[PDB]
Amino acid sequence: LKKKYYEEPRKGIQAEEILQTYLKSKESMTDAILQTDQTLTEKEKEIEVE
Amino acid sequence: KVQLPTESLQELLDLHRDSEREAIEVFIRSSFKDVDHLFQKELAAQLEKKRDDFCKQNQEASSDRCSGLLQVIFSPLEEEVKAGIYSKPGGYRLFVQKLQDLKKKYYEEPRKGIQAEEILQTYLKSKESMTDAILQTDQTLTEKEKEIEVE
Repeated sequence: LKKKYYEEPRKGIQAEEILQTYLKSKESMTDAILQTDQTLTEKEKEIEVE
Repeated sequence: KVQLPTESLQELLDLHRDSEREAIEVFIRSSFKDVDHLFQKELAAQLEKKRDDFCKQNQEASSDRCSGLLQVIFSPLEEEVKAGIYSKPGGYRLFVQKLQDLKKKYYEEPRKGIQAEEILQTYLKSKESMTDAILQTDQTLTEKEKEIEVE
């Protein structure tokens, strides 16, 4: 989706700054998905070990 | 008389109206034979343009101050999420309680100005995905603990 955003024309001078501000706003969502993945992966590993 | 951000739009408008009236009185005392009131219309247009500038600058100053304040107040909570403090059974409930306590703290802070609610709502909406990720992690861990206890 970042690659798709780069391909779009007529973004103007704030293209990078707005994208970086947006990506930074989604770091918490990324981290929450990571914690959920790790917790589920550990639970699957325990289920397989059991 | 104007110090930004102003708490209400109304206080800023009243200060503008008083200063505008005094400026019109200064003009009336130093003008004569204003054909078609052309100079008076020019003055009114200049005063309207200044009203719009100062209202915009107040919106910006209020937004920036509130955005910085939310970063200060909720920066520990964001770091606590990154460190996985809420990644445990019942951790979502603790995150929601801490989020409510920090909103209460943000409300107590003075000199937020007219964008206080709008900036806070925009910030809270940006953290819904983080809230949901913590909830999914809590549910998954709580189910795993329940299976471990059942086993």
